[PDB]
Amino acid sequence: GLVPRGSHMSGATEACLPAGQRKSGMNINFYQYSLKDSSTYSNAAYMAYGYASKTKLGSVGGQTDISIDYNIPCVSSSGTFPCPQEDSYGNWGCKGMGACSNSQGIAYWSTDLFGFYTTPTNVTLEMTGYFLPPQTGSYTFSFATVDDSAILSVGGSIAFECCAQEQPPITSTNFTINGIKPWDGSLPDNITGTVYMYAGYYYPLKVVYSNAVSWGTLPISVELPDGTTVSDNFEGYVYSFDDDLSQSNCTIPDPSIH
Ligand SMILES: [Cl-]
Ligand SMILES: [Cl-]
Ligand SMILES: [Gd]
Ligand SMILES: [Gd]
Ligand SMILES: [Gd]
Ligand SMILES: [Gd]
Ligand SMILES: [Gd]
Ligand SMILES: [Gd]
Ligand SMILES: [Gd]
Ligand SMILES: [Gd]
Ligand SMILES: [Gd]
Ligand SMILES: [Gd]
Ligand SMILES: [Gd]
Repeated sequence: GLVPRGSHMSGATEACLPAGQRKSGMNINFYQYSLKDSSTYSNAAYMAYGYASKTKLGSVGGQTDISIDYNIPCVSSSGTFPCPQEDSYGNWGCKGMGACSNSQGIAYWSTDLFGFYTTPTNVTLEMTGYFLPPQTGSYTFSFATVDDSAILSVGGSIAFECCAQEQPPITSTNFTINGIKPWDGSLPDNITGTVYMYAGYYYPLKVVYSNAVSWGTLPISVELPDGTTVSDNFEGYVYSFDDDLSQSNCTIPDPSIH
């Protein structure tokens, strides 16, 4: 065969070749989410697009460092310091700080999430951008843990539409990683999803993340085809492009034959 046959029954993930000015990093949009609401974020429709029906709080662009690790304050005898969740104890104190005088169950304001001043105790955020694979092959994305609820989607018409990064969210619930908080209360660590990607094509990437109370955590990694792992800092891998809905050739439905 002069040419490759193509992935079977058009199984290839859709990718993009945006012709505009590339910008390092992902865009982060922040949306309202109610303190102690442990039900809203348990719905697939909400995590895919419904989040954007709530008040938009703000945004920051150009973010390459994308893992979430938010610790609430312990108001202690020696001042106010963030408590690592594993160091919290009793009712309650923080190891090396003694007893904390403040409630675990109120809203707290902080710039910890990408420098945006908001309430990381209770918020939903949407990260959008394009993932640029340097190598052709299988990529395994993972969340080490999820506190409270999250999804990761990769691909044109799954994350968002090519050359349309800034548009309202699409409705696809075909998540690459489903880390939605179960109604039943369950859910395990190191949750994963794999995508076969072709080098030099730009793959739409969406992460939606929500927290209702206190600590928030979402450590994001990808394992490359060469078996190495990139964690937290995706510099060199993730990019944004301004919308160009007029770029006719932007969508590549099958990179395996393009
Ligand atoms: Cl603090
Ligand atoms: Cl202590
Ligand atoms: Gd980080
Ligand atoms: Gd950092
Ligand atoms: Gd942090
Ligand atoms: Gd931070
Ligand atoms: Gd920090
Ligand atoms: Gd940080
Ligand atoms: Gd589409
Ligand atoms: Gd939480
Ligand atoms: Gd491996
Ligand atoms: Gd860090
Ligand atoms: Gd724009």
